[PDB]
Amino acid sequence: SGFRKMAFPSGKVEGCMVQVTCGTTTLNGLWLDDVVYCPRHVICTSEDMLNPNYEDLLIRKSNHNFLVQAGNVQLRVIGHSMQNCVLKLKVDTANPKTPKYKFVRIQPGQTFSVLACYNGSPSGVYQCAMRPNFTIKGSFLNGSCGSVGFNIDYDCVSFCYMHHMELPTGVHAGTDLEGNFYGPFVDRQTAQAAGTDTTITVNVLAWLYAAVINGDRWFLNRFTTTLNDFNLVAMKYNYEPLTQDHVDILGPLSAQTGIAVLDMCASLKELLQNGMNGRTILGSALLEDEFTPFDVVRQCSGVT
Amino acid sequence: SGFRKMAFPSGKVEGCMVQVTCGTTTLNGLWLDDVVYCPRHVICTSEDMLNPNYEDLLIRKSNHNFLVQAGNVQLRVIGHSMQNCVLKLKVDTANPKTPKYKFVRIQPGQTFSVLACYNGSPSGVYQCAMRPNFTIKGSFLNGSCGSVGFNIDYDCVSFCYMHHMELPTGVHAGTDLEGNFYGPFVDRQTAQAAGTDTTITVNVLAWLYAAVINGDRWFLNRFTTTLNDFNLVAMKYNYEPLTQDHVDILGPLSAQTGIAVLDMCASLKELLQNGMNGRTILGSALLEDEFTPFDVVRQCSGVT
Ligand SMILES: *C(=O)c1cccc2[nH]ccc12
Ligand SMILES: *C(=O)c1cccc2[nH]ccc12
Repeated sequence: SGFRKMAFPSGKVEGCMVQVTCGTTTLNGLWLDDVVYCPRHVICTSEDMLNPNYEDLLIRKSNHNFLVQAGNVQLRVIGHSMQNCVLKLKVDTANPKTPKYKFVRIQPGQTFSVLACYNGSPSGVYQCAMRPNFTIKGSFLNGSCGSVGFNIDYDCVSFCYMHHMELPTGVHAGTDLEGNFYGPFVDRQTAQAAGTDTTITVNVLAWLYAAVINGDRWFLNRFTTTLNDFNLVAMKYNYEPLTQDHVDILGPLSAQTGIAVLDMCASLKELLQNGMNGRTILGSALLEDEFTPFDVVRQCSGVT
Repeated sequence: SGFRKMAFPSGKVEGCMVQVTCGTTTLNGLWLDDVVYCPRHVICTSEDMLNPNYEDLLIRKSNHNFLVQAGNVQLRVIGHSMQNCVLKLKVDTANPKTPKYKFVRIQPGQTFSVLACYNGSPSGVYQCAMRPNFTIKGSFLNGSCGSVGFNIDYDCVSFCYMHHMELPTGVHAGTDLEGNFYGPFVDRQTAQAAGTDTTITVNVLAWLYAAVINGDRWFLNRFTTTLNDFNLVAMKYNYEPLTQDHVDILGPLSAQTGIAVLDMCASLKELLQNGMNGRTILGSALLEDEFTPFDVVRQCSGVT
């Protein structure tokens, strides 16, 4: 028993991290097969970031200008191209540590692990969720750009995120591995305000199921609700509307605990309306929303 | 910016995990050089755990009874010995993935990462603290025994914990890598109640400094306090007494923020006395105590 904000083992990703330098800018790159993926803003100076013309800036760069280092060994760059907001640096050597991998574009509410890196070296790993406003609440300092988000299914690493920037509000924006930003964000230093950060209702419910499975049951009540009634309360508290798809996804957790999804929604409704009254759930004093129903099943069953 | 409960990159430890089976019991082992370390309760049946005589149970076991598997390859056991509550299985092959390592016995209040494993396979990584009552609040299911806790300093892995058991209260107990339990716990299925789980005051203060560094400042007040006055409040709230050693350890954080340690203690005192009033600090609605002052500096500076 016990329930923790758990990240995937980072080893498969650690073997892919490299350092990319272009001019005076150093960030991280992801080396998979004979391609190194990195944010295209590696070609910018802090001054260029105000209004950069990436195509024009890239014309002044040749293969020899991208310095790619894996550990202490230099990789030879034999090609470069820009795909959306990422650069693809073709190198002459396939990464021998390349795991089985996929590039996936995740939906808001889905979780992933981040391997924070600096100078191609890993500093730490933590679990994130893509927020409904397409930002992530990470831990990234200057030099962390190019650090990636991923999920692991047995031996396959699904890369879903690459770090690009911090908004003036302290939240983070990045792209999928095709270089398309999540949300409306652009790789420019301009007024980019994030929209409403709503709570991921289905994840909160999944975490309430995890609480019951791990012994915390004080919040269970004698009530039930309907999807429409619950959603009226969810609207009031800036929670995402719960759908029948969400109810269906919570089916296995409902089956394991014997608590019907709508009964758990009524517990959640009372928790939103009355608060925790100084109590905690799974060591938290707020309703946690960065565990998907898949994460709860995975952690509660011990999938490796 | 941004502050997360971050674990160390787990790759160096992933390469050390193996599966150990003895009879019908399968748990994890740690393969370092030509020795595999695992909990001695691998030789027990669930029935033996009530009152096990480990020396007598071990007499009935030979080298060929300990099945050690690294991935899908079988390791040959050429010796076995019991050191305290761990078994040391000498194998004929040195682990080629052995990192630079140390075995350290940590003090209560210190943090470490845990690589949860099942059948020698990693499932996830999370950050823990050794509680003042010598338990850890982990996420461990049956089969996770032998999963280890560690810290990393550049290329050296300092192993500090090996998982052995869950107390009837849902908290976890384990040993250092010499097989000595943290706290008064024994590898027996008996009434083992944990003592008072006090809050790690110096860690809470370090996390308050992290909050100020990352933009959350609402809790800063116009007050100061003394070590003795603060400790009277800390006693009342089951917080560990703050010492001058703790103040000294917070020196670099005090210097970086310009907030004197005792002024931060006065903010903490007001937070204990008045609560959060429905507000949050670094996305938490309670005072976080599983970040040491070293963790805060490390994460805020980006050490790899
Ligand atoms: C990313 O790593 C990044 C973003 C902004 C500024 C900066 N300087 C160096 C690297 C960066
Ligand atoms: C540890 O992994 C462990 C503890 C208690 C019970 C159990 N059965 C198999 C393995 C275990």
